[PDB]
Amino acid sequence: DIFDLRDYYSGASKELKNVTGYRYSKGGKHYLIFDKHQKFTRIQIFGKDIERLKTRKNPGLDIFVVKEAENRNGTVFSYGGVTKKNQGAYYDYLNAPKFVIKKEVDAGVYTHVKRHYIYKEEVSLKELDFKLRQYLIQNFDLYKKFPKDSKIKVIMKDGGYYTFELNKKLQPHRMSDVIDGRNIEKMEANIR
Ligand SMILES: CC(=O)N[C@@H]1[C@@H](O[C@@H]2O[C@@H](C)[C@@H](O)[C@@H](O)[C@@H]2O)[C@H](O[C@@H]2O[C@H](CO)[C@H](O)[C@H](O[C@]3(C(=O)O)C[C@H](O)[C@@H](NC(C)=O)[C@H]([C@H](O)[C@H](O)CO)O3)[C@H]2O)[C@@H](CO)O[C@H]1O
Repeated sequence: DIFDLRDYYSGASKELKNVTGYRYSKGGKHYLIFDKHQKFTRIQIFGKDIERLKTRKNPGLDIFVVKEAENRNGTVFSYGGVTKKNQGAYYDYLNAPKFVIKKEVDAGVYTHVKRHYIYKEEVSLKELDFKLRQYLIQNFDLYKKFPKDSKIKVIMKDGGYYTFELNKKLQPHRMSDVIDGRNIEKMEANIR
């Protein structure tokens, strides 16, 4: 339902920094597990990230967590969103691509130009998708109308791009994909 899609992207998320993930696999699924305050978080890993993490112990990770499920032990489950922590040390954002939002209005389309500040060298598609939708829900009335063919496009300096179709959740198998934050040129959204 459209309201479940909205409530997903309006919900809580957290960025965990410099954590050590332990790799394993069960039933043909691949995971990274970590612990904090005597509690576990299990992250499912997808795509070719499955062998970028090919060692048991993986220090120095950043994880973007969106709770998908939680059990009685309080173990939280989330999909993808694992990146390497920054090698640099920064005092402000490292890139500020324009976010060009074309919003349908009465009798036309109105283009708003915003910035989206990037603080990470390696950024997951999961994090960008989630944060950009949440911003559009809060500020540009995303999901107050049915989204139809609405999309977000992230365009890289070399001309490569990534597309987020707004009529459904980001596909789980894409939630491990990572891009270089320094190389994003611009982002576009067309909103109903
Ligand atoms: C069943 C399923 O979940 N399949 C996933 C693919 O999605 C399915 O097929 C596509 C063609 C659409 O019909 C989807 O609705 C459908 O679920 C998924 O394919 C990717 O889908 C997205 C849109 O959802 C998009 O079309 C992808 O194409 C690009 C893009 O615009 O994002 C094309 C770009 O040139 C390419 N960029 C670069 C630099 O290569 C990107 C990039 O590869 C991906 O964005 C990375 O995630 O893709 C289309 O590939 C497929 C791969 O993401 O995952 C399937 O599990």
